[PDB]
Amino acid sequence: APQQINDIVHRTITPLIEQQKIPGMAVAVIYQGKPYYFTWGYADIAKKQPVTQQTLFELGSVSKTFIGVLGGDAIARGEIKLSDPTTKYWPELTAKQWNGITLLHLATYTAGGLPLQVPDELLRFYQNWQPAWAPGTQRLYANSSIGLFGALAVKPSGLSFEQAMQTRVFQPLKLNHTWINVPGVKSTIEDMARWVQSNLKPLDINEKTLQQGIQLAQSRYWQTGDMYQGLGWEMLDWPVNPDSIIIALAARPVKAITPPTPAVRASWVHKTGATGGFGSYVAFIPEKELGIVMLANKNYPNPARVDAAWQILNALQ
Repeated sequence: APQQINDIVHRTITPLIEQQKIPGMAVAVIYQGKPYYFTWGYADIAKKQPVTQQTLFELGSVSKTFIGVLGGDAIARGEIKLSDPTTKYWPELTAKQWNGITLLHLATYTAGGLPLQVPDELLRFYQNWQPAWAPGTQRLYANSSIGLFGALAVKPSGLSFEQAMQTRVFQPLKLNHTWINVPGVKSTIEDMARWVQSNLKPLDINEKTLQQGIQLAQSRYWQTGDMYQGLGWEMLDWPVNPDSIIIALAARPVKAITPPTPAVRASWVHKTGATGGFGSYVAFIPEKELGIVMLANKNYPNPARVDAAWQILNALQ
């Protein structure tokens, strides 16, 4: 690796691993469209199996980006529109509320207060669930929302969510060691590097609908403060300071972006695994052809991920 990448990575990540007591981590820095790999500590922490470029990590909430891109791909295939009501794809949902709730609302956590997790205690739950606010006014980060989006998004495909993901996203992007097991995602630093490159430069992707799908996942649908909501991905205008980038449930009023702004290449585009309890983090700046994946098992505080990522990307940019 270039000395600059070498320097910034070790100068940044080692202090992170020791301050947070992280047992194992893999990092990929993509610089000018090329990945450079780094590993520390253990996958099997107890039995001391070292992290390698092929170590599988559970992505946790970073999984949502794959759902966002599969959704985008389905839009590009003419299969769904985000303005379609939820009841077009799940008619069993015969409630006062669900009319007026669109796929857009599900994909972007703006349905009106669907919960972060499906309660420990589905068709029963969803029918009974009533919205705290009108659809499309407040963003509340929710698995029960984007998880429902994904199940409905693949109804026109003639494939299970698992098959659609594998054949429309994993295979075309040659993500050979990436798995979903659906009755989310585990992957390797090599595959995640490739995932970052694909989202950094959709124009090198030859599958036409996927290229458009990746691009649609970075459209700006809602704005709250300095952040813009994509499909899975979240974005901020670049340059930004780490402080502006960054402790449970936050339901936030959003401004509708009508029509959604096409992917702005001058963006800090990112997703954290942190709100699910997973140590993964991805960020990239399309216009700089620059990105980073940080995979870990230990769920360390999210502000530390951003600081480290920003350190590295700011140095290289």
